[PDB]
Amino acid sequence: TGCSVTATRAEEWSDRFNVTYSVSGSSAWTVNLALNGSQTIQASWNANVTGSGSTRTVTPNGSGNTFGVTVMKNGSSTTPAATCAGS
Repeated sequence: TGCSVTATRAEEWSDRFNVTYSVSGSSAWTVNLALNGSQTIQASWNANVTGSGSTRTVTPNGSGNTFGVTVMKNGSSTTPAATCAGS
């Protein structure tokens, strides 16, 4: 009944921090990410991240439900908020 997304900080650097988002229940989900400030992703595996504006979005390509993203500090650190939608 309803799905969720967990993001654990895997590697942390003094310039950028990676995150590990994942959803359980189904694989066809829409992981929306709300990057704070002007954060930008420079890497993504098991999922693609795109979308213009201050908000961010993620979509599955056909692999699983566990993917990671590379956020850049750029004067920030708080990870983004993921939300599963489409179940």
